[PDB]
Amino acid sequence: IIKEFMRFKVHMEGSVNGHEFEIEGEGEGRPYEGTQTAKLKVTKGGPLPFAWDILSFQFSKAYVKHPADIPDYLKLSFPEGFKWERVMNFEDGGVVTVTQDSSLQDGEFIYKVKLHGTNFPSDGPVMQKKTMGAEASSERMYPEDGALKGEIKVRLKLKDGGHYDAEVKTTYKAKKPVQLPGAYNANYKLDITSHNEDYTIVEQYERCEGRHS
Repeated sequence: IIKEFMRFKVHMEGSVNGHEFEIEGEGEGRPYEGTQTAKLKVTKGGPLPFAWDILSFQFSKAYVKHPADIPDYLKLSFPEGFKWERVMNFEDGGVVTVTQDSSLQDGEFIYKVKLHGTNFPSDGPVMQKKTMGAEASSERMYPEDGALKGEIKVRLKLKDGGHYDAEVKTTYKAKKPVQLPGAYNANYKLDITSHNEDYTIVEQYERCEGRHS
């Protein structure tokens, strides 16, 4: 059962342009309201020599507000949970892939994330830490191959004005047969609410809701 108030624990193992790191975090939210907050700590390989923003999106689709007529496929997947795999193709050739496992243990969501980032130019906004958060985006959700798929055009803001984009494609798959919905949009807004100087401690907030096309 997905309660009104839920905590989660996350562990990420990653590598960006060869730089290895581990992140440990915890968060909380209101799964039926579509709101959540997380506190992330770089536990290995800190400080990171790249933009935190490429990581921010990988830290929770069980906290998406759904209208009653759209089956909440990823909430229904629990206690077993679900798995997701993502590819983010950046406009300057940088590529990120993420594999994730979500489960429910002792009344809390447990997230296990693996991330690879490569081919970011040495002089690009990611490696030069020139990003300044993300614009609100809309993910186009649609069923296919017995899984839920999502497509997003992510727009990262640049510190001196201007944008830095990526094409994001994700597959979300429940660990048991649970009701897949028809096509729809999930509107996101993700904010970095606070960080220390070298981004080794970061707090994020997110609000997401599913809407009919």
